[PDB]
Amino acid sequence: HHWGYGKHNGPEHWHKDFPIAKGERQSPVDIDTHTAKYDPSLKPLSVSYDQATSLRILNNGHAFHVEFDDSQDKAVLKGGPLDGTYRLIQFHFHWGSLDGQGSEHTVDKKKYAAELHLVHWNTKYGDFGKAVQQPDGLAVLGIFLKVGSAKPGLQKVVDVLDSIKTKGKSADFTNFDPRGLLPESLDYWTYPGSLTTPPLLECVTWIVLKEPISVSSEQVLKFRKLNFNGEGEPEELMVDNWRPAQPLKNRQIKASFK
Ligand SMILES: [Zn+2]
Repeated sequence: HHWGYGKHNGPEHWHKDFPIAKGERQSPVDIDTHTAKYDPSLKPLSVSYDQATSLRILNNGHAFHVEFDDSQDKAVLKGGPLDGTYRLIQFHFHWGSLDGQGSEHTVDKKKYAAELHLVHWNTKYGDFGKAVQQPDGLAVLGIFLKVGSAKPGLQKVVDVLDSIKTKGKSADFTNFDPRGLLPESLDYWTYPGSLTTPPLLECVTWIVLKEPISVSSEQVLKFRKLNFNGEGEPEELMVDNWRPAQPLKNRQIKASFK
């Protein structure tokens, strides 16, 4: 028995094992576009993914993660509200059982079909493990997905999902370019928050892009064929692996655009 997204172990139950779930800077949150403050001092984001080296894709029972080689500054995020260099370690998604839900963050209460999270850690801390224990340890880039036209750059990911259907399965996933998942504009909102899955540590500087990317119904449908369970167990479809919006509390959301 452990945390999950079911009726008996879902987000509403997480606080029992992870008290920080009721903390002061929990994520996700609803982004009120009219209350967000334009900050002229916010620098443009600098995304350098030209040398990215993907290694593997795996189903960890909560979602599927694409892992990268983070032993050198191959794929990094700089600028914006960040101080220093952050290395990309993995990316994963959050999606729903229907196109009307799936994203973790919401914009003026609007929910998207899914949300992509590109996780980076502050190189000043040496490794991911040390970084999650710091208030400025991680930088997660959040991108919304809406259903419409297909996204060619996402197809390589959808085609390998069959090989990692159940919890615990992993497969080689080399030469994947994450640049094909980015929208045209890099305008964003930013706030101090946390990881949206246990341990729910409050070590993240969220950077949520304003422009969503479009994916086809067929592409998101394949996400929904994954399983929460491991092989040889009752099939439980991996859907609605998202945490509901949390109280903003004493926090301000800043925007890089007016
Ligand atoms: Zn996530």
